[PDB]
Amino acid sequence: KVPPDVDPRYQKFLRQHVDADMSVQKCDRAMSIKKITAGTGNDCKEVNTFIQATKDRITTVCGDAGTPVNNLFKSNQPFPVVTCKLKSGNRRPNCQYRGTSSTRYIVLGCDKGWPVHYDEG
Repeated sequence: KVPPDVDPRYQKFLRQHVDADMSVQKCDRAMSIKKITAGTGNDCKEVNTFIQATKDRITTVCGDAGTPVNNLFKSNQPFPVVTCKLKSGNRRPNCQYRGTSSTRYIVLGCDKGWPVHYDEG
């Protein structure tokens, strides 16, 4: 069970940042179907990364496999990611993205062992 004061944030993190089958060509449809906007309302979110891994493995960053960095937690090894960056458009549905796949040490906000935030950098 995820605690209830953590569950809303954790579910939003999964939706916005966890997708093992993501790819660079899917940025537009992923941002659209997961309804990822700039906080409340309909502006096009500028940057959003999808970590290409399972939720359980990513959650280990908040557990045994992560290290503290400031108030967040950094993976002990690179993770595969696809970053979607807004190329044009101001509000849904006109958002257009360019995707880049890369590998990097990911930094997460964690709460009671669950991931609740992704640090884009």
